[PDB]
Amino acid sequence: MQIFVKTLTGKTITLEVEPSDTIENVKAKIQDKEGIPPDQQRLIFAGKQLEDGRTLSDYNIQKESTLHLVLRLRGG
Repeated sequence: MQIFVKTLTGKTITLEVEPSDTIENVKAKIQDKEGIPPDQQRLIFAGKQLEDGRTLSDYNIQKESTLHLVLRLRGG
């Protein structure tokens, strides 16, 4: 399935994934494309901060969903 990731600079990252992929699978795929390490990524679906070992299915994430990408800071 195709999902859509929106970054703070407004970049649209388009990812083929499958619903049983993890949010750490997501973080690795985006690094492959944009050079961002998973450690600095925080990922938000519908106001909710997403946790790494959980699956896209478990969050109710399916095709054509908008997900949002945040950079974690130094102090936080």
